[PDB]
Amino acid sequence: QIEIVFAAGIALFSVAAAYFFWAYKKDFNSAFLVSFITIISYILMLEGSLVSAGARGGEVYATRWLFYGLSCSLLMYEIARFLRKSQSEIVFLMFLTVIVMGTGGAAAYFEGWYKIGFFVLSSVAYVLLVYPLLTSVSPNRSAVAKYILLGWTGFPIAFLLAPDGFGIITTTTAAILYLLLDIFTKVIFYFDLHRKMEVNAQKV
Amino acid sequence: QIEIVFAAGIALFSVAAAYFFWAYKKDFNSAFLVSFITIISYILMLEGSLVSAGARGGEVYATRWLFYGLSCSLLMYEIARFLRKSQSEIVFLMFLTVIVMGTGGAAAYFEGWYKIGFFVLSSVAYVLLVYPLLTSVSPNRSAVAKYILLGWTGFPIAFLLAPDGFGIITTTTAAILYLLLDIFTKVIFYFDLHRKMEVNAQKV
Amino acid sequence: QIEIVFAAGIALFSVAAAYFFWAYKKDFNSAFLVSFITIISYILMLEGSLVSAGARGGEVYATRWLFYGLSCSLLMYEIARFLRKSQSEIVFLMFLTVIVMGTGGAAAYFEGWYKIGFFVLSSVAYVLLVYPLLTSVSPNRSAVAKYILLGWTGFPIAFLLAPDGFGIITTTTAAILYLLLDIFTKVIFYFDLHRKMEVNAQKV
Ligand SMILES: *C\C=C(C)/C=C/C=C(C)/C=C/C1=C(C)CCCC1(C)C
Ligand SMILES: *C\C=C(C)/C=C/C=C(C)/C=C/C1=C(C)CCCC1(C)C
Ligand SMILES: *C\C=C(C)/C=C/C=C(C)/C=C/C1=C(C)CCCC1(C)C
Ligand SMILES: CCCCCCCC/C=C\CCCCCCCC(=O)O
Ligand SMILES: CCCCCCCC/C=C\CCCCCCCC(=O)O
Ligand SMILES: CCCCCCCC/C=C\CCCCCCCC(=O)O
Ligand SMILES: CCCCCCCC/C=C\CCCCCCCC(=O)O
Ligand SMILES: CCCCCCCC/C=C\CCCCCCCC(=O)O
Ligand SMILES: CCCCCCCC/C=C\CCCCCCCC(=O)O
Ligand SMILES: CCCCCCCC/C=C\CCCCCCCC(=O)O
Ligand SMILES: CCCCCCCC/C=C\CCCCCCCC(=O)O
Ligand SMILES: CCCCCCCC/C=C\CCCCCCCC(=O)O
Repeated sequence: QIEIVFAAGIALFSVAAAYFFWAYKKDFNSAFLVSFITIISYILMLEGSLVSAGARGGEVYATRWLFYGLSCSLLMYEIARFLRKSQSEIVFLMFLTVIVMGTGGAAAYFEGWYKIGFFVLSSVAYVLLVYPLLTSVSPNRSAVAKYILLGWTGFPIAFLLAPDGFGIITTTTAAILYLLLDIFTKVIFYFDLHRKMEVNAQKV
Repeated sequence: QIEIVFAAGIALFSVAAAYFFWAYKKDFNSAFLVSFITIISYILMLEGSLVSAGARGGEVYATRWLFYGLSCSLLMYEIARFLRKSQSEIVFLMFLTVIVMGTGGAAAYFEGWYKIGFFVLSSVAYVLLVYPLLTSVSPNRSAVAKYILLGWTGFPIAFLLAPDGFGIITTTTAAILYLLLDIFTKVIFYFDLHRKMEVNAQKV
Repeated sequence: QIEIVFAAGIALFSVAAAYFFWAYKKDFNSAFLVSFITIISYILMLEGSLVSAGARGGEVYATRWLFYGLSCSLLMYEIARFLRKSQSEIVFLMFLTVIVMGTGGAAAYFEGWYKIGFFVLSSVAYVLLVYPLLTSVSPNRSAVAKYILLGWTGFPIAFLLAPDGFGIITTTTAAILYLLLDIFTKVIFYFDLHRKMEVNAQKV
């Protein structure tokens, strides 16, 4: 069952990486790297060796969150640059991004008060991560808010519902939802904003 | 017993991270990041899944040294910048710092000639790490020597005594000593030097 | 048997790191770092805890490929700078380098269609990695082609033959071949090019 979801993820991001490589300039291509890393992550989840038991008889694939530490750092780089954050602020927000994903994987893997403790830690770093973005004085703020509020913030809600958290929804339901969020935050994100982000980076 | 030490560490660095975030400029805040990472590390040590047997019936929490690879890289960044090292020298010293901590975790985890071999490797990198700092022509050298000599260099001595090394002192004694060294090198360090380091970074 | 090969590797790169540290400028010394990391990697392979079964009754030491993610990123930095790639292109190629090694370790460790899938992924990233180098308009291109074609590209061929891939050659034969390739790409590389690369970096 869930194998079909993972294979869908492998196929979609293989096509996405191929399109992003050929369609964009042969230089630093973050859209290609984000998609290529996501393929690696979906193959490892499909292989099935790093599953763990989750809430209410579900399963957890905690390497998903560890891989987001890399792929979402690339996305935060693009987002913060698009909002013309300073260099030292871009670095800071990339660090918070790694911290959010790393503690989130820990929250998914561990149990009891440790799940709760890690989830809280991750949530604090996350609030500190998105406050400077959502209150940015950049005119690009609105174009960026929709991915932060709908996509990025969709993940902790999904997590709480999934076997990663309380286990209200099944492992396959969570995985489909994670894949939709992945497509929105990693593929649509670039279809939508690639042109504006590219023009912006050339002016700074 | 040792749970009380780890919980003390979680509480102290939670308070420290909160103070450093609010008291300092809302930009790249290394003092906040160093403390936040240390919380993560103490929670993982408290959870207890990554303990291993150490010398003389003691225990080893080798993930402490792996986490120092990240948090101490941030500290070395501040220290080398404070001494006005060049950019390429700052990078070099951050690499040596990761190497020291990474091989140190290996030394703590493994046994026999491998403990000795990794300890030596870590000690060589460490000598190369601190020689340019202790012989710096910067007038900030003295302000920096005390953390290097008393705090940073306290760790390999503690390690040799602890179950990580020969096991002369118990796991709880080592942990208390590691926590004191942590407080000195990560919290007092900033109480002491934050102002001078901040003024210095604004001039370069 | 294979212990002798690993100990040869530890000894050679210990001597190489010592020569590179003393002979070159006391600044960012990538030749020293590459060799020092390779020592760490050979000691871990000698210790023997992270072996896995490979093809035709052979063994796989997959941490070799994970460590190349770090040491080869340093080499790609030098190579791309020597070819006067832009900064954003240098970063891109270092990312591809980590991806090649990381998926390569996965390919070595896993089995069946997962070995094949990861090997292909690694091979695609690798083609994208070396195409901008082999078609560079730099006059340094030829001096660089020989390490890419003979050394870097030697590894996937060796991998396919080794127990990492089809298991046509024994684990000890593969290890000797990996060590020769290591010496060529990490030690001869600098004996050959250190002067030209150093003079080049001073002009950019
Ligand atoms: C795949 C792409 C993205 C942008 C994924 C982003 C994921 C998050 C923002 C997840 C955040 C979490 C929080 C805030 C707290 C619990 C654990 C999570 C990792 C799900
Ligand atoms: C938590 C903050 C700091 C600054 C910790 C620093 C740790 C060291 C300098 C440890 C060094 C080691 C050496 C030199 C050799 C044996 C293994 C150790 C990691 C303890
Ligand atoms: C130790 C130094 C170097 C430069 C090692 C380089 C290794 C490679 C270029 C290996 C590439 C691989 C490919 C392309 C595909 C299968 C897995 C490998 C990692 C062997
Ligand atoms: C050509 C431009 C770059 C294209 C981007 C990446 C393209 C993806 C290529 C190959 C993907 C291999 C997929 C692995 C299949 C795994 C199946 C399995 O393990 O069961
Ligand atoms: C615990 C989580 C594990 C994953 C680790 C991820 C760490 C990688 C972090 C950041 C990668 C650096 C991205 C730099 C983009 C710069 C682009 C440019 O300069 O053009
Ligand atoms: C920057 C701070 C990074 C913090 C990293 C936190 C480490 C994450 C903790 C646990 C995730 C490991 C996933 C386990 C894989 C499944 C294992 C199994 O098969 O039982
Ligand atoms: C508000 C500014 C930022 C504050 C810095 C971080 C504050 C720490 C917040 C929550 C810490 C959660 C502690 C986890 C408890 C673990 C207990 C257990 O696992 O038994
Ligand atoms: C094996 C050890 C595992 C831990 C890995 C740690 C690697 C992280 C290293 C360095 C982080 C980069 C810090 C950059 C600070 C720059 C600050 C600024 O530019 O304002
Ligand atoms: C930059 C070079 C970095 C080198 C990294 C060296 C790897 C460190 C080796 C071992 C540390 C792993 C800690 C083991 C956790 C406990 C496992 C257990 O529960 O038995
Ligand atoms: C002095 C300049 C720097 C020199 C570079 C590094 C020199 C290497 C030094 C010590 C290497 C220790 C080798 C470890 C032996 C392992 C043997 C074993 O584990 O069986
Ligand atoms: C999965 C593979 C694990 C290994 C991770 C390796 C990641 C490290 C990557 C790059 C290190 C950065 C090198 C920077 C060199 C800059 C030199 C300079 O500025 O003078
Ligand atoms: C940048 C993308 C990086 C991707 C990282 C891929 C993770 C590599 C996967 C597996 C390698 C782990 C090696 C296992 C050690 C031997 C374990 C054993 O003793 O059974």
